[PDB]
Amino acid sequence: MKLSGVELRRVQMPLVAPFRTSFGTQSVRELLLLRAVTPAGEGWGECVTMAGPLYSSEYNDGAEHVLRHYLIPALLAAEDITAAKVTPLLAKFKGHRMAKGALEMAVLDAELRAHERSFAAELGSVRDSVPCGVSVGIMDTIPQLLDVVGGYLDEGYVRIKLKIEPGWDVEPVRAVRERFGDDVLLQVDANTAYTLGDAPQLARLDPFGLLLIEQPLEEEDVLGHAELARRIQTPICLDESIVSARAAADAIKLGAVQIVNIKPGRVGGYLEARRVHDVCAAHGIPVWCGGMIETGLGRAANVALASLPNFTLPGDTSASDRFYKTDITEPFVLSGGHLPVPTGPGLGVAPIPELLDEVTTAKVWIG
Amino acid sequence: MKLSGVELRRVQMPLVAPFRTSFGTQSVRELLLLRAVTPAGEGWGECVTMAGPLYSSEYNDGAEHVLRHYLIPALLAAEDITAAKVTPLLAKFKGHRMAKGALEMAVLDAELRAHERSFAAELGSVRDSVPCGVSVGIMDTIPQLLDVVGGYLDEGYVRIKLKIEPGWDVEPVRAVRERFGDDVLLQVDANTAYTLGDAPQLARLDPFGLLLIEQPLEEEDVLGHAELARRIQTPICLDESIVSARAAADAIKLGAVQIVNIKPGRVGGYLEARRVHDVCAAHGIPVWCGGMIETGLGRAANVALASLPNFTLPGDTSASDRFYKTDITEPFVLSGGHLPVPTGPGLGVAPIPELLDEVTTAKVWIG
Amino acid sequence: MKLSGVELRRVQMPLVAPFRTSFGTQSVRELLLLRAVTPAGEGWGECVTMAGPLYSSEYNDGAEHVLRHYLIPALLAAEDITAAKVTPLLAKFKGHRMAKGALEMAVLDAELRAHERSFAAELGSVRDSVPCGVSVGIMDTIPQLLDVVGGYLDEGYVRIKLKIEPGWDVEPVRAVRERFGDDVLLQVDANTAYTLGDAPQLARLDPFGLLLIEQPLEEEDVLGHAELARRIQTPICLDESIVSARAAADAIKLGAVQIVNIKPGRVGGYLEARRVHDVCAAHGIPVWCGGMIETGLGRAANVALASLPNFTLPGDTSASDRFYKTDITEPFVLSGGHLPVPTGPGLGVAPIPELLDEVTTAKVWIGS
Amino acid sequence: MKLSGVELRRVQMPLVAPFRTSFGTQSVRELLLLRAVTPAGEGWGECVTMAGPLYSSEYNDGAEHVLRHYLIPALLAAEDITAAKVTPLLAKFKGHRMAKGALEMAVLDAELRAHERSFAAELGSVRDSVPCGVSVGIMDTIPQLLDVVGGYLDEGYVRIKLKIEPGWDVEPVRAVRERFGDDVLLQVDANTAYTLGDAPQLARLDPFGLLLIEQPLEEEDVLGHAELARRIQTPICLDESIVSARAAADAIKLGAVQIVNIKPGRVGGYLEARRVHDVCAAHGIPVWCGGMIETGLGRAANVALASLPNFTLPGDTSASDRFYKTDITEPFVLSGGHLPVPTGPGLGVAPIPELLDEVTTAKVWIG
Ligand SMILES: O=C(O)CCC(=O)N[C@@H](C(=O)O)c1ccccc1
Ligand SMILES: O=C(O)CCC(=O)N[C@@H](C(=O)O)c1ccccc1
Ligand SMILES: O=C(O)CCC(=O)N[C@@H](C(=O)O)c1ccccc1
Ligand SMILES: O=C(O)CCC(=O)N[C@@H](C(=O)O)c1ccccc1
Ligand SMILES: O=C(O)CCC(=O)N[C@@H](C(=O)O)c1ccccc1
Ligand SMILES: O=C(O)CCC(=O)N[C@@H](C(=O)O)c1ccccc1
Repeated sequence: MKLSGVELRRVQMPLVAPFRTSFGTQSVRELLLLRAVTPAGEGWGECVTMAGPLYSSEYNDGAEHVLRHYLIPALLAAEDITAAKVTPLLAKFKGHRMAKGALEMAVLDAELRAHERSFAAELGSVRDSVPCGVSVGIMDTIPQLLDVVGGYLDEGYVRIKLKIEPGWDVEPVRAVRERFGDDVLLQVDANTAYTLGDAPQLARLDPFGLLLIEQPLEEEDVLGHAELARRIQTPICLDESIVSARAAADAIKLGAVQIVNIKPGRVGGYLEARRVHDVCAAHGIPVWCGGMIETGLGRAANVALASLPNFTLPGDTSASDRFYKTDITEPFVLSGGHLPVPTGPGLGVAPIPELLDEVTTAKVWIG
Repeated sequence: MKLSGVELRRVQMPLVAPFRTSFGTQSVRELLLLRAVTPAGEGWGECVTMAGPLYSSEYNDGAEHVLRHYLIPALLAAEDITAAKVTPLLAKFKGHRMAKGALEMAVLDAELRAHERSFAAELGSVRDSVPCGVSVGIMDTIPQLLDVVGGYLDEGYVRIKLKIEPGWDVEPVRAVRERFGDDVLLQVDANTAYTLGDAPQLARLDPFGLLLIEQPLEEEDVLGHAELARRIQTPICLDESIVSARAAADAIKLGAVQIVNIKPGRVGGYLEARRVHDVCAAHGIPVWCGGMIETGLGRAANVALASLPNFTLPGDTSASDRFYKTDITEPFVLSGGHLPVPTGPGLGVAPIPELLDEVTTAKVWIG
Repeated sequence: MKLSGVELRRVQMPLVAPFRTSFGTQSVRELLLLRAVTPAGEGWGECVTMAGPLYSSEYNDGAEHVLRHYLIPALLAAEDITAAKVTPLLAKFKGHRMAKGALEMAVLDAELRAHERSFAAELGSVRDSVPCGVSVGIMDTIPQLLDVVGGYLDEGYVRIKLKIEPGWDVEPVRAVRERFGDDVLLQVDANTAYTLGDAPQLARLDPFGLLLIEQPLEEEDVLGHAELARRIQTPICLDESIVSARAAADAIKLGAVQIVNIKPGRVGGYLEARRVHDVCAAHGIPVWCGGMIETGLGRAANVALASLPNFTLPGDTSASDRFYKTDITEPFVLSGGHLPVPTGPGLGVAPIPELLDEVTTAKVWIGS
Repeated sequence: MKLSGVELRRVQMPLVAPFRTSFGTQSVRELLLLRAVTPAGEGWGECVTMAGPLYSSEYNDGAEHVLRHYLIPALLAAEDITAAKVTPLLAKFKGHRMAKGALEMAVLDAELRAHERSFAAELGSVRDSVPCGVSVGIMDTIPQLLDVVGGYLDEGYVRIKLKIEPGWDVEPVRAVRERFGDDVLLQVDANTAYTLGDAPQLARLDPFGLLLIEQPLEEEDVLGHAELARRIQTPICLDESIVSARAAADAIKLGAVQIVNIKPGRVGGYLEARRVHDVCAAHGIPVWCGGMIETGLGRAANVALASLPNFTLPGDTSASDRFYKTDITEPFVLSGGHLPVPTGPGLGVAPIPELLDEVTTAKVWIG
């Protein structure tokens, strides 16, 4: 293809209900969407950054600026463009994985739509639906939590993931296990809230049989997780630390992880995400798909990715309505705790202009 | 996709000159070809087995049999078929990687052709041509060899690989280094010729400065290799032992390999091959594409594969004329020592029937 | 004590000569400076980012935005501020080490001035002057390289570092060793230009007796460096990878590094920089001070830093004029191949108003 | 600054109640104080030695002697003295850390006061008050023990530390736990009283959930600690062994310690103490401030030190009265289980002459 230009768009989508992690509470979702334009057709990409750099150093304004000033321009300069070529084309620019992932996604959507191929096909999907878990936030009360959990449980959600923080760990856990039982698929997510010195507190979770504890320590603390792994029973799962397939291999070699959460944007794109998957598989490390409160746009692509062979645990691929009353694309609906893998070319989804325009705050053309 | 049937051909190409390995001399290459027939169109597969079981336990007739009786039927019995799904579908059958790979290859070719996608595209190529080296055999003499080598050098080949075996090691090497120089990309191939106890002998080449020594010991002797890596200077490269991406991870993790030779059929297909590439890449292990003296069909796929990012060493992607007087597809022509990546859909190449029929020794339709 | 605000200023300074590294060629320096205002007085910080994210993910516009919209506001919202408290106060924001380091730098300078203490004193200096090396970029020709190097050597620089990259490694090294001898302190810097697959080429540098080879591989590839180290004789030195004292400890443990290049901005500030020095020291790992073509402001803080006990190798603390014809503060002049550690309060230096104003491209006041 | 001279003063302070450890019983505290004099003003240093070489090889008379004849003389001989320079200036003298630490302290107090800077600012304090534990000696009776423990807990101490010794370990612990509950922060200290062979005995404490076991083995036995760590669940904490930042690094590397007690004099100074803290922090090793029964002078410096970021466990920084009915400075008074970090320049405290005079035994001036 020849890249004609990219339309960058800001979107704000209110949450159905505040979402609280160890890094804060969220009531609305500010996101960056990209529309790639080829003489041929368009492709959509979604950025996973939030407003401020709270999960990672990347943020909405930042991603926009880099895409705008550096990444888009570099691609426009390239004679012939391929989703695979994006990487090499943007290599001179250090970091900015989410931004890069979003652009590559857009490019890929367009490229595939053109070959009349689905994300699923390109990625190597082996199934037509995927089991979905849900990410439950930090509550104000336990009872509050319990209703919530129970709720999702009825919706048909397959696995329950609890955001934890110091002062919101063992109890909430103890509570769900007690009330909900021992056969619920249960795991926690610290979003880097702890330190090695908190091992004992976390060891206190040993007894509840969680599938895993996600990113207990800071992003950069790989060896620390390996140490931690040696002090707790709960399996370590890394998210933030997994910025690439190499990052994955290193962590695995170091004993710092047993399960990996794959978030495509975090790693710089769905192509790299695929690499992550294969690398983990090759080491006997199960993976699962992480979520960044995406629109049906990222949701679609993620569902496709989650259908890969090593995605052996339910991922954070909930239905549209878990967050949004109204999605910009046709909604994702939970059918028996699963989601259907899209069938059209590219993402298999596209925004409903009407809806999109309704949530668009800014727009800019880059050619 | 829906598999209509497979047609199996036996073909017999007459080698320009006999090619002597650590397992036996070669005058005519007997190959097994596959024509997968679908709704839409067809695809071609190429088996890398040989007449009999000397590089591996797989051979032309066993391959035919397994395919005919186990593999093909399994796919035929499927509803939707994708090259990715091939693996899962055949998983109950233990081993037979070359056979599976060939089958997968035929399917993929047909799938890509249907999406108007090239192999290269699908595989994530980023380069348009690839540097080619040549595999030099066991000579009966020195000058003989020194001549050939010198010969290949002339035509544009960028790297020289030298078949070795007890009694054909250090000397031959000594001679070429001597005669042709030191700034020549040179490396050897023992085809399991040695043993740990042979270490001291293989230590003998330290001096020369070879890019690597390939498969010095048995397929199964990984530890031996790592040990061996310990007792020599020349970087270990594995071929035979690398039967999969997991195999690679393991060998790497054990320090048994520094560079990996990728042979798509040996690992079960281009898809697994791509993963081997990705695995190696995540561990900083350079890869190069291994050759099985194929037609323009395996050659085209190899070339595409060889154009991936981590193929940082020239492959056994020698021109059509290196082995074959008359290929059954447009031939491959060196040019600046490179081979151009095929731009057409699927393999981007197809057999010229007369040519093909001239060589066919048998066929079978399987429906 | 309590932050009054911070002035963000953009500055553009022409290099006396274009500087080329594996990531490109620079003919001008675009910097971000900070003037922090406190009741006790003002302090100056210098950010080490460049125009685009080529050495790292951080860049001028990015740093300015984050400072402006997150970091400054956060310090302004505090009741009390100390350079030390800067880190915890800004910890909720991931990364942006360069930006944070510049901000902590400005606070620390104001703070130190208020106590009439110099950065050197604060950091634990033990020496009054420091041996200086020079960082030489990639040339068009060798002869060209040979001259430049010859000139520096003449100026009295104690060590030569050569920027390298694929296609500009062994030769240039050979050439210089050839021409200037084996007694000269010589080292190279790839700025991540290589990969593990390149070991053999790198192993070719073995014979030159280099002090070290700096950041051959990518920033995130620590294990590869440990592996590389096993493959080559030249000592590995890391720059880009060392983003903190913990990063240094980890690389050290993993045997990925033998010598550490310390860059205050890269690690998030002078305070963290001291910690890295200390951690290295505790592990028997020598350190040296890196440079980012700073104005006299960062140069001064660097000189102070580089006077610390474990900085046992000449650093990238060249005289002002190696890059700038006209520096914005009193210039740093080499004497006997050394630079004197500054003696006044804070940085011990300050910009000359007219000089600064002349290179200033933009300025903004960030107050509550 | 230039050092004019130093006044070395012997002081003896009676304890509110005798203090028994594995190396003995303390009824009266014999200290050494330093009053540094510089052209500008003075600074006070406190040495942690005791009368005899029972905790370490250093003792009051030895300290005074080395200071008089070697240390002080070396500082007087320098033209420019800075706290930082004390080290390099005293480097030729092997050992004598506590004595060097005392001198550094006095110099640093003068130096900081000159700049009107507190020890806390200099050290890098992040907090204004610190949570306090208390060290409880060996009792004759368990009941005597519970009484004492309940008293301290009643005063608001945040943590209980018990001196243990063969014949006084499990029982004492079992009892406090029984009596006071599982929620109390409880740890123990052997002051090197056991041997590797005593492992089964120590393992007997595992059930009790102690925070740590402090210095179970002899000072020089690092490897032994590493081994012991293997046989017991209680986390190992080192005191005696940690004579410096490098020692901490080494011990950490050898797996001999999980938590480090930092004692400024032990390591040769508050400056070195800061380095230890930093080294530990970089390795994820929590630290806490150790106590030596100091006067308000050392108490003051310790409280400032303990307010550093990686002091994430309560230290042996009890209220003045825990030992002394009448301290020589303004007293430290426990508040909400905490002590406030001093705000003045240097120590932020000074001796009350009148008081100081009463407890002074000897005094000399070194000029
Ligand atoms: O289900 C989802 O899409 C969100 C699940 C989730 O926990 N996402 C968290 C995360 O830290 O992983 C998140 C959301 C948005 C932005 C950053 C982080
Ligand atoms: O096919 C080529 O271009 C080179 C041939 C080659 O060296 N491969 C050899 C091998 O043993 O690796 C081979 C050829 C044919 C069959 C088996 C093996
Ligand atoms: O801060 C401002 O008010 C203007 C500067 C600004 O917007 N910086 C932007 C930009 O869009 O130009 C930016 C740069 C880098 C990162 C994020 C945003
Ligand atoms: O400042 C100096 O004296 C030499 C500067 C130097 O070599 N720094 C390079 C580097 O990669 O280390 C640099 C300068 C500016 C910005 C980034 C990097
Ligand atoms: O032993 C004696 O009583 C006479 C010598 C003596 O006091 N030794 C002193 C000293 O003060 O000179 C001393 C030396 C070494 C250690 C402690 C004290
Ligand atoms: O709280 C305090 O100040 C004393 C705590 C303590 O146990 N100190 C002991 C020790 O073994 O650490 C001690 C006191 C005085 C002298 C030596 C050792």
